[PDB]
Parts: sequence; structure tokens; C-alpha cells
Amino acid sequence: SMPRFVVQEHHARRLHWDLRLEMDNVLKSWALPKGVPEKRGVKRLAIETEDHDLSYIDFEGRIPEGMYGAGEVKIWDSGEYELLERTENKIKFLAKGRKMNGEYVLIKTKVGWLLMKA
Ligand SMILES: [Co+2]
Repeated sequence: SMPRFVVQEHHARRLHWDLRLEMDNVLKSWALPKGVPEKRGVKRLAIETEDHDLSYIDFEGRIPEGMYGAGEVKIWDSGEYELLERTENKIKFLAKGRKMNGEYVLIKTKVGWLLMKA
């Protein structure tokens, strides 16, 4: 297998959380400066970032200074997910994490992305 996701908490120069979905045979990724929305109605900024390799999904440890992405990476949540809808401008999924669960939607507009919870 079932596709998985991870939310990594990344203590870099700007603290943020990275949401990564196993999708298109890579980790499709978004940085969340204020984290995953944990209740209905809350609309969080999501910043599309570069694809990562599948093997990175379980990573924890320190990205060294001088490298792009420096800082400590921890797993904040993880689990399987079920894809419900997908186009170039919308991704709707059921998350099966311990913190991130139920349905969520990523949307793309002319200003970037947003992440919301059902
Ligand atoms: Co990051």
C-alpha cells in the first residue's frame, strides 16, 4: 504494498514540516511552514518542493551544514494513504497516520498550494 506517506519535522533555518507522498514512483513533496492542519477548516500553506527518492521515506538524522536542506530531520507521522482524486491542480487522499488521518486535500492555485483537512 500500500502506498505510504511521511511527515518529517525539519529543524532548519526556517523550521517546517515536509509532507512526502509515495506517488509517481518518487516522493512528491511539500514543505509546510506551519505544519499539517489538524482540524477541519484550517487552511495551511504548502510549498511544492523537489521530488525525493523513495528510500528517503524512513530517513531520520542530521543533514549537514552547507548542504541544501541542512538541519535535523525527524519523523513526525507516517502511514499508508489511499488516493481518492488526482489532477494537476488537486490531490485528495485518506491518510492513515497516527496524527494525520481522515481525508485531506492539496490544492494548486495561481498563488501556490494549500493543504486542508476534512
Ligand atoms: Co525540509
